[PDB]
Formats: sequence, C-alpha cells, structure tokens
Amino acid sequence: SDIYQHFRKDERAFIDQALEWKRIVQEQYRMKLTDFLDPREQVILSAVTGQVGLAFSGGYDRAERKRAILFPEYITPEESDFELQAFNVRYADKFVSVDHRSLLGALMGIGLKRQKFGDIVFSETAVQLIVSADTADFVAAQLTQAGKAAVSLEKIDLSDLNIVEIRDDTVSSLRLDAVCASMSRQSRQKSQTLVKNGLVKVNWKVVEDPSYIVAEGDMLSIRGFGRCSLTKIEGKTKKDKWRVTFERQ
RNA sequence: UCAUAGGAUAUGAGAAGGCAGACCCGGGGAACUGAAACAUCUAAGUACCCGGAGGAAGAGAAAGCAAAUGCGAUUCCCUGAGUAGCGGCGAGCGAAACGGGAUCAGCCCAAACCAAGAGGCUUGCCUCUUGGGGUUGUAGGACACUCUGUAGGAGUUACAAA
RNA sequence: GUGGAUCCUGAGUACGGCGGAACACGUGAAAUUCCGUCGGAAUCCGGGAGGACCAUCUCCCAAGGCUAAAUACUCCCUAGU
RNA sequence: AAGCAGAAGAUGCGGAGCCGCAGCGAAAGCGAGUCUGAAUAGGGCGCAAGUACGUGGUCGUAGACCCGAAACCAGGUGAUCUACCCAUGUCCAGGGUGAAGUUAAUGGAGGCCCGAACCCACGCACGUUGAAAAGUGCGGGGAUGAGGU
RNA sequence: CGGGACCUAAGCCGAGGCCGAAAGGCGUAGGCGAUGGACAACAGGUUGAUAUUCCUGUACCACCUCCUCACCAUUUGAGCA
RNA sequence: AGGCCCAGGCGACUGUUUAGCAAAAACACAGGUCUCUGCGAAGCCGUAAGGCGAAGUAUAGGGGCUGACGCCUGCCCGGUGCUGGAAGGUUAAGAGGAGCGCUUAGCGUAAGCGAAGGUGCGAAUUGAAGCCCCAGUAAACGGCGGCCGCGGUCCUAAGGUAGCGAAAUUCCUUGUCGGGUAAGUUCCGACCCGCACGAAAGGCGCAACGAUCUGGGCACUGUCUCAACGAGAGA
RNA sequence: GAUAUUGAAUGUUGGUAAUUGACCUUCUAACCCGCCGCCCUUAUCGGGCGGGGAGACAGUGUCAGGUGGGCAGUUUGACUGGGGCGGUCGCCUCCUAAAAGGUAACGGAGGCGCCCAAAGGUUCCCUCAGAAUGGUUGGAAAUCAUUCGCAGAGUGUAAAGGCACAAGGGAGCUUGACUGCGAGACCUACAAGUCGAGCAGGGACGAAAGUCGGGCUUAGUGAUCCGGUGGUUCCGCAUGGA
RNA sequence: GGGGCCUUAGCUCAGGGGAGAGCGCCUGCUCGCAGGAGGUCAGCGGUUCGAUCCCGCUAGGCUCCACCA
Ligand SMILES: [K+]
Ligand SMILES: [K+]
Ligand SMILES: [K+]
Ligand SMILES: [K+]
Ligand SMILES: [K+]
Ligand SMILES: [K+]
Ligand SMILES: [K+]
Ligand SMILES: [K+]
Ligand SMILES: [K+]
Ligand SMILES: [K+]
Ligand SMILES: [K+]
Ligand SMILES: [K+]
Ligand SMILES: [K+]
Ligand SMILES: [Mg+2]
Ligand SMILES: [Mg+2]
Ligand SMILES: [Mg+2]
Ligand SMILES: [Mg+2]
Ligand SMILES: [Mg+2]
Ligand SMILES: [Mg+2]
Ligand SMILES: [Mg+2]
Ligand SMILES: [Mg+2]
Ligand SMILES: [Mg+2]
Ligand SMILES: [Mg+2]
Ligand SMILES: [Mg+2]
Ligand SMILES: [Mg+2]
Ligand SMILES: [Mg+2]
Ligand SMILES: [Mg+2]
Ligand SMILES: [Mg+2]
Ligand SMILES: [Mg+2]
Ligand SMILES: [Mg+2]
Ligand SMILES: [Mg+2]
Ligand SMILES: [Mg+2]
Ligand SMILES: [Mg+2]
Ligand SMILES: [Mg+2]
Ligand SMILES: [Mg+2]
Ligand SMILES: [Mg+2]
Ligand SMILES: [Mg+2]
Ligand SMILES: [Mg+2]
Ligand SMILES: [Mg+2]
Ligand SMILES: [Mg+2]
Ligand SMILES: [Mg+2]
Ligand SMILES: [Mg+2]
Ligand SMILES: [Mg+2]
Ligand SMILES: [Mg+2]
Ligand SMILES: [Mg+2]
Ligand SMILES: [Mg+2]
Ligand SMILES: [Mg+2]
Ligand SMILES: [Mg+2]
Ligand SMILES: [Mg+2]
Ligand SMILES: [Mg+2]
Ligand SMILES: [Mg+2]
Ligand SMILES: [Mg+2]
Ligand SMILES: [Mg+2]
Ligand SMILES: [Mg+2]
Ligand SMILES: [Mg+2]
Repeated sequence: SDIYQHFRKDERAFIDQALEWKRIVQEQYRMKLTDFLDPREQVILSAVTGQVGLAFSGGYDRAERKRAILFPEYITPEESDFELQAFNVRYADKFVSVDHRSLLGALMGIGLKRQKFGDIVFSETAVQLIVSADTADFVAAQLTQAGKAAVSLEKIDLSDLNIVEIRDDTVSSLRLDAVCASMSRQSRQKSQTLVKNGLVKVNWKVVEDPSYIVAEGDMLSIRGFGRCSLTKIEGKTKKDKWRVTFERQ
C-alpha cells in the first residue's frame, strides 16, 4: 500500500506482481524464478522483496536483463537453477554481418517477449544470446534469419560464453539537465525538453525532473545520444564548476 | 452469610499552640560575589524556608586506629598543618591518625534453647504472644557437665522502677 | 570453669551494576559513607577492614537499641567587673 | 600550646609541638657534600645565628580607608488603584428615523440618528515652586450598548 | 426601620477523603457568605441636642395560657405534620 | 440648538488602546481560510490531586494567518517546517562475553611459565524513536533571474500571472505631460526606467462610516495688513 | 527504548545440557476506568461490594537516546586621530633611525609558518655573468673554440650584511643534522632567545695538520595544564605485587 | 568612497610548459555532413627559462556596505 509513492505510476504494475512473488515464497516455502527482469525491475524487486532472500543471475556477470530467484533462508541457488540456455549464433560471417539491432529485431520478430531473453553478447569471435530454458527450443527452431543473414543456433554451456569514450569535462551543477547538456553537447533548453518529455533515464528509471541530482556512477540513457555514465566527480574547479568524467557506450 | 467498614457511648493532666531573633539535629536550598570575562569550580551546604528537639543536642562502647616487646567507646581543646592531598592542578578548597590535655562508664537486646499459654492442627508439626535464657572475636552463647548464689551487691543519669 | 555432637550469633541485608550525594578528596588509580533504581551473598571450613585490585599477614565481628561527663548557647534571674 | 593551680592577674607547672643547628636530589638515598653524568671530568645547588616576645613598616585572609550603583537571589506583603473575570443590584431627560411582520395604513427593528444626565478625553488656551504630583475653561466623542456604575 | 436569633449566589472554609520532599494543595458531607429572596406601624406632636425608636391616637405580627366561650375527638381516632 | 461643499490616501462599519506627551492608518470586529482535536478530546493551569475546555462532543472546541462587501487570489515542493513512508545507511541504555591485563596454588638452577578463584577492562552479535534517505504539502516558513540579438544562450526549485504603479512603497525627483493658481517641491489625473508594488505578513475596487490624514472651494472672520479702545483678574 | 511493578497458557523460532531466551496470539488474576447497580449515606468526593470495559498493555519509578529559545545561566576581543565598518594582531629583512645600541605612527617596502638524506660533514680540485670573433642543423638566444672579462654571476627562499686565500661550481668517502656538557659572553622586566673556546665518550673525512654538535648569516614558530608513546638502579599508603 | 567578485575567439565557455571545445560565420554539400575563419587571454609592469595561468597595480562592469548624531 505505502510502497508505490517511492516508485513511478507505471512501475506500480510490476510492484503488484513483485509482491505476489513474495506472497508465494513466504507461505508455500519454495523458490520462485522470474522471467528476465529489466535492470530497473532488478532495483524495484530488491526493494519490494525487502532484505524472502533474493538472488539474481543473467548467465554471465554484467548482464543487463537478469532472472531473479526469490529463495528463503535455506536453499541457496545454483547457476543452473536460473534455467538459462546460451546459444552461439552461426551465420556466414565472411559474407554477412549480424548487428545487435538486427538480432534483437529478429528475436522480437519470432514473437519472443523481452522478458524471455537476457543479454546479446557480441565478441570479436562470436555472437551469443542467453534465453530462458523454457523458450530455448522455440528460439532455436524459429530464429532462422537476423537482418539479411540466415542464422542458426548452436546450444553451448554458460562457461563457453565469449564475454569506452573517456571525456573529462566540467558542469555548473549535478542536475540532470546540466549533466545531459554537457554529455550530449547541447543547449540546456534543448536538454530540458529531453528530460521533461521523458527520454532521459538514470539507471533505467525515466527521470522527468530536470533538477534531479545525479550521483557518481549513474548510467544515463539519453534517447538520441544513446547511453553514458558519470563515472567520477572530482570536486569543483576554479570559478565553481564540478569536474566530471563521462564514458559513452 | 459470618463478618468487616461504618455508627454510638465511656475513660484519658493524650496531642494541638507559643517562644530565646541563641545553641542542636534533620528535610529542602539560592544568588550576588571570587575566578580580575565565564560555564566546571567558588560563594556554601552559607542565607533563607520547613520539620524535630533538648537543656543541651549530636556522637558513643570497634566489622575502629594502626603497623609497636602496640592502642583500647564517644565528644571537646592544643598540636599535627596551611602539611598530605584535592583543584578549568586555575581561583581556591584542605584533612586525619600518632603525640599532649579536659572528662571518663559502660550496658540492654535479636537468635539458639527452655517453660507456660494461645490458635492453625500444616495434625506431635508450624506460627504467634508472655516469662526465663543469652550477649561475643588469639570467638561467645545455646547445649551438656560439674560448680556456685538466691540476699551481700546494685539502683531510678544508661545499666529495672516507684 | 571445663567440653567441642549438633544448633544460634541481626537478609531483600552486606555487596554489585546504573544514576546522584557525602567524605578535605571535583570520577579520578578512588578505597570509605549515604540515597533512588535494578540485581543480590556467605552465614564460623563464615564475614569485614587496612585508600583501585589480588595474595599473605594484622586488626576486627556490620546489617538491633540505650548511655552521664568534658562541649555549644543566653530571652532570663542574682552578684559583680 | 592546650591544660592544671592562681584576682577574669602576675606567676608556677605543663616539652606534646614549633623554628634553628646541613645540605643536595623528583625520589631511593647519600651527606660537607650532593645531583647530573660512563666520568677522580665539567657544571648546578651547598659547605668552606638562631629563636621567643614587644614596638614600628608592609603584605595575606577577613567589608579591610570611608561613602555610592544599576542589578541578582531568597522568603514574605499587595487586585481598597488599575487589567480581565465571576455573582448580584442599579442607571440611561427628551426628540427623530421607521426594518421584519401584519392588513397606503399599521407595526416598532437597530453595536440606528440628534441630544442632557453619565462615561470618555479630539483641539486650543491657561496652569507648569499649580487651586490640582494630570486639573480648569471653551469647544469635542459615545450616549439601548462590544454601554455606564 | 437597617442587620442578627430566616434564606441562599459568586466565592470562601471544609469532618472523613484525594494528592504532595516538608510547609501544604485540592475537595465531599456540612457550613459561612448580600450586592438578591423573605419578613408585622402608621399619622401627628415634641427637645438646645433622638425620633417609623419618645409622647398622643389608631394598628399590626409571632409566640404563650392562670382564664372564658364554641366546636370536634380519645386507636378509620380528633388534630398536628 | 448642525457650518457647508468638491476631491483623494488609509481603515469597511459601532467599538478598543499607550491611567499621566501617541486615539491612529494600530487592536478588535463580522466574514474568509488553514490546522489540530473521537472525548479521561485537543489546548491550557497545576509536581500531583483537582480543574478550565464543557455539564460542550467535529454545524463542537483550541491554535495560526487574513479581516465587511464585490471581483479575484497566478508560478515554484530544491531548501526549511509539517504529514506520511519503501529499500539502503547510521545510532543509547540494557542484553551478551570472544579475548586480554593484575593477582598466585603449583612449577621451575634462575629468567620465566602458570590451574582455580577473585578482580580490572572488554570485541563480535543484539538494540527504539530520531536522523540521513524517499513521497506529498505554499490562505505552511519562504521564493518568484541574468546576458545577448519575439528568438538565442546561461542559470534556477521556479523566474512576478491578473490587477495596480513617482504609490503611507520612487533614491535619482520639484521625473514628464495635463488639471487647478497671477504664481502650486504639496494636491488631482495620466504616463511607466516599479532604486526597491503584487495577490489572505492578501491584490484591486468599494456605498456607508471617521475629533483619521491630504488638496481645493463657498461662507466667515483681529489669523493677518496693523493695530486701537473698552470690561474684569493679577501686576 | 530497556528495566521494575509483571502473571498464566498455546504456537513458532534461537542458544546452551531438558532448562532458559526471542517473538506471535490467547487468557485473567495484578494494574487502570472522568462506566453501571448496591451500601457506607440526606453525598456528581472517597471507600467497600457486585457487574462491565480494558489488561500484563497502560500508568508510575529507575536508566537511556532523540527533540527541545518553551525556559535558564552566560559569551559575543583589542588596536583605532570618537565609535561602528574596513584593515591589523606572532616571527624575519630593509628604510624612516638624526655615522654605537635603542627608538614611534592605521609611516614606506617585502618575506615566514619551510625546504634539502644533500642543498649536511670532510677531503681534493675548480671559477662566474655577458660580450666579441668563427661555426651544418642553429635563429637574438642550445652546443663548441678562442680572446676579453672583479664579479657586471651564483649563494634552496624576502631583504640586508657578507662571500672569488670563496661562503659560489665539481667529484670521492661519509652521517658531527653526534651523546654528556660547558670557562665566559651577548641580549633581556620576566619567561625566553643567541654565541662559545674547551673537556670526556664514540665517530666521519684527511697522509697529517686539522675540520665537523646541520645548511653564508639572520624567519620557518607556541608557555603551562592535561593526555599518548618509548625508556628507567626512582616511589609504591600493613607486607609482596599491582 | 570602502571591501568582494568578474573581464578568453562575433557569442557562450576549457585551461607555470606555450589557447581549445561548441556555436556563429565560411567553404561544397545532398540539412545534416566533411573541413577552415575567429585570440593585444580587459589594460599595464615584473616574478620567472616559461605567465591565460603566479604577483602588484589600472580601467570597466556586477554585488554588498556608506552607520550614531
Ligand atoms: K555564580
Ligand atoms: K572580576
Ligand atoms: K570515590
Ligand atoms: K545501589
Ligand atoms: K580492626
Ligand atoms: K660539585
Ligand atoms: K636576638
Ligand atoms: K609586624
Ligand atoms: K587593610
Ligand atoms: K492598539
Ligand atoms: K497651501
Ligand atoms: K580627530
Ligand atoms: K661532498
Ligand atoms: Mg567573575
Ligand atoms: Mg536531655
Ligand atoms: Mg525540656
Ligand atoms: Mg543524646
Ligand atoms: Mg532508667
Ligand atoms: Mg551483630
Ligand atoms: Mg593497602
Ligand atoms: Mg535570574
Ligand atoms: Mg493576597
Ligand atoms: Mg479583594
Ligand atoms: Mg447609537
Ligand atoms: Mg459618578
Ligand atoms: Mg480610557
Ligand atoms: Mg449623541
Ligand atoms: Mg430585615
Ligand atoms: Mg478546600
Ligand atoms: Mg482534614
Ligand atoms: Mg441586602
Ligand atoms: Mg418590613
Ligand atoms: Mg438633628
Ligand atoms: Mg476604523
Ligand atoms: Mg497618553
Ligand atoms: Mg491624547
Ligand atoms: Mg486530569
Ligand atoms: Mg469539568
Ligand atoms: Mg491585518
Ligand atoms: Mg499565494
Ligand atoms: Mg521534496
Ligand atoms: Mg491657497
Ligand atoms: Mg506589500
Ligand atoms: Mg501572502
Ligand atoms: Mg488589508
Ligand atoms: Mg469610532
Ligand atoms: Mg536567553
Ligand atoms: Mg552570575
Ligand atoms: Mg575598542
Ligand atoms: Mg575611525
Ligand atoms: Mg572589522
Ligand atoms: Mg646616533
Ligand atoms: Mg644606530
Ligand atoms: Mg589550565
Ligand atoms: Mg603496598
């Protein structure tokens, strides 16, 4: 009842379902695996669950979309309890490239919901994808094309997963509109339009307040400029102005 | 309901209030001031208020002082000594014992136990009330022993009281 | 006076924690004394003190009571300086 | 010294105690030396007339040469003045206006109007060792009210 | 006549009682307390000085019974209350 | 036994106030609004008992602000307050004793080791409100921009809406123009470069009301030109 | 919030070997009732008795944390061409300063609150700035070479006084940037501050003489109280320890 | 008048070792792109081998004071 105030109105939908997962694990005494929750939904679930203990894993370490196990004070989980299947994406790499957009578009095109897959890993040697095991055979059978590339999926173990733009700058304040204008290299009035409309995020939360103060180590996501991180804040310079370090993806 | 609360009556040289503007013992307790300011601290447990007294009060017969081939209740005086110490180690506060004097005095219980009676029988146990018994420290007492006294000694200032 | 078979010798006490006060002694190395609060002994093969504390030794026997004198003071009365 | 005896005296007794005769060192301690230091060195401090009483000067603690605050604190005394309240009384000449309601009339509302008593205190003058430690005179405001007493 | 031997208001006091280092604070029963309620005397005269107070005349109120008269009644029995 | 009139500021009004230099534009007020308060109410007095609140009960009671009436009351919740609250962080006494010191029966040629007890400290762990933190809230405390050419740009929590404006606010200032006068630093009406108005510390109006403040008229006069004489009180 | 007053059960979850904790719910009997009936009793007080409500909570005590101008005691510097505001406050150097020393003003100029393990000690050796003339890059200015050249440089750093038998530059070896001190001086109200030959211990460099107790000199610092750490033939409240 | 803070390209801004972003503007381009322009670093003298940077002055502008009589 008195949790919704701290989150967004749209985020209420997830919080209701997050409470329903906590309802199970307390009363019934069993682990509840979730369908790959978004980076934001990881933060929300962490709060809603409370301290029912919580574990999270999206296959490899540093996955955006991860599946969450809600377990009690016993039955500490394993890697395979998350029910993750990795695949190597096979294609005629010498003749066609697969990009992240094409592969993401193809996964969505076969009707796969965003919650049924984790990260899409691009290395120098491999293109790999992580899905929920319950959808593995469907994805392997249906994902036959990504963009212009004919593709096939080879099952691999999670152990076989083949897992910056440093920009020292100054800003007058640590407000969202100020930091965005500096990062994106725009006028502030234009940057305020990005925030107010609801295009900027801060750690995957849609911040619509221009005056929101940005902390050290916050993933900002300007729809237009992509994604970027305030990594270091190193005090004020001469004539005020915070020293800051930006790192675009 | 038994009761008890309450009510009534009788007997009380029972209390009450005052003051000597003093002294004494308690309850409560300032501030100015000093510290060259000020808060700890000081002034001060003072002034003041309150309670209780008594001709005095308080203290008093070692769970003491001490560190000797010791002392032997308390109180007060001299001295120790403005020492030891305490202290925004500042301002200041400040002993005690030993030693020398005044004065001198020591006692009664509680308990064990005994006897008698009473009311709870908890049913030969327990609790209570009288009288006896008993009074302390290199322990004493009960308890047992054998002694011994029951009228010389003591006394209304404690040690019973007219 | 002699004996140590048993029994008795002051309990919500002593003491301790916490908070205060009193001790010349301001929380200090702080004994000692008292108050509130809470906790809480041993009981003679026992207990206390000797300025934290322990051991040894020494001195003592608390948690009941009474007790003159030496001391203080003078509204008064008498005599006097 | 207290104390005892003695005129409230002198004085006698009283040697506990006090200061001095030895210092040096934080101290154990050593001693005409001692401390520092490894040191027979060097250096520091010492070595090589006090005391009891009296008068006087000054100082300390006391109000401390005298007079003087504004203040602070403690315990009392005051609401016979005044502020507000409570209970109970009482006062307010006269005139005017004319709400509601009722059937133009009737009716008689009001922190209503004019205006004495009464209450107040706006202006000016006078008074200013006053008639008066706040008034008087001429005007002024309220005057059935949140009224006066 | 005004006040008391009548009544109560505000308030005040307050047996027991409640509360509080002490002193005390509060308060019930019960009282006290007019500025209010109740309550029988008037006119005239008089002194240097009092007058519903004295005097004259004419009244009224409460209470009393040595008495008088009438009426009612002695346990469903007057009457008082 | 009323002087009257025109126009403006302030306050709606009758009231109230600095006994004894201020009666006013100050206070109050009806009305508005916010907020607290479920009754042993909140609030208040008292150490308490006992009370007021109230012999009341949310159409009631307390507190804050505003101040008839009319039209209205904009933007900002970053800060502070108030209300509520999820994760995460922090935090007392008390609880809890892992360890350690001192002591010494014993043990050791000594040096030193050292049981048990006593005693002196004591770490982890546990530990509320609160705070950090999050959300809301402006008739809560408050705040309502610069610079450059309606646009840009910087900055902010957000940059002053309506209305008003040289004002009880305007320094410059006797602003400027008009009115009124022979002549008007005052007054009235506009203007707006508001030094430094502005919406319940309300904004703007506003009939009635005022021993209010302000400007102008009629009437009237020894106030004056400019004094004279007379009466009385004192001299 | 803990703890006392403060009890009984049922669950559940700790920690010790079946007792004791933690928390949840329930109970009634403490505690509470500004609720009703009855009695004391003519009584809206109080008390008793019986219902009811609530209940080991509350209240109250002790202890603890938070909040707390509601209230209390206080502090809130001095200099100063009046005070406020501004500036300043200690140390070093120069000038004022009148040829010893000292000397004031909110007089005139600047520095300091360090730095260096060599930028210290010693032994040995050395001479700088700049210019002229010549030079592939290369220039006014890098690097040579020549001559001239009291210093026109350098000296960690402000300034003054010094310094070329160098106190300036280079190299080797070192730690005297020593311990105990100290005749005697300077300065000085005191507290402090400064210089010091020389003696002893044990060293460094040097063949030796000798020099060395930091630095060319003069700033680079802060009393006491209190507390920490290391050392210690000291004390240790009966004695041994602590 | 006294303190304080500023003055970088046309504009806004980076910063003891030699002045850069982005914008404007310019180029040629199929309305975003490639590349260029633009600097007494407000003025000055001096500390330094070097100064936009330290240091002291000097304009100009912004902010706050200019009070007691
Ligand atoms: K004081
Ligand atoms: K003083
Ligand atoms: K103590
Ligand atoms: K205790
Ligand atoms: K003893
Ligand atoms: K000597
Ligand atoms: K002599
Ligand atoms: K003398
Ligand atoms: K004197
Ligand atoms: K007023
Ligand atoms: K005029
Ligand atoms: K002057
Ligand atoms: K050398
Ligand atoms: Mg003083
Ligand atoms: Mg007596
Ligand atoms: Mg007597
Ligand atoms: Mg006695
Ligand atoms: Mg007797
Ligand atoms: Mg005894
Ligand atoms: Mg001892
Ligand atoms: Mg006071
Ligand atoms: Mg009185
Ligand atoms: Mg009175
Ligand atoms: Mg009227
Ligand atoms: Mg009168
Ligand atoms: Mg008046
Ligand atoms: Mg009138
Ligand atoms: Mg009468
Ligand atoms: Mg009373
Ligand atoms: Mg009584
Ligand atoms: Mg009367
Ligand atoms: Mg009558
Ligand atoms: Mg007469
Ligand atoms: Mg008015
Ligand atoms: Mg007045
Ligand atoms: Mg007046
Ligand atoms: Mg109450
Ligand atoms: Mg009441
Ligand atoms: Mg107002
Ligand atoms: Mg508003
Ligand atoms: Mg907020
Ligand atoms: Mg005129
Ligand atoms: Mg205003
Ligand atoms: Mg407002
Ligand atoms: Mg107004
Ligand atoms: Mg009026
Ligand atoms: Mg104050
Ligand atoms: Mg004082
Ligand atoms: Mg001064
Ligand atoms: Mg001056
Ligand atoms: Mg100043
Ligand atoms: Mg000279
Ligand atoms: Mg000279
Ligand atoms: Mg001190
Ligand atoms: Mg000892």
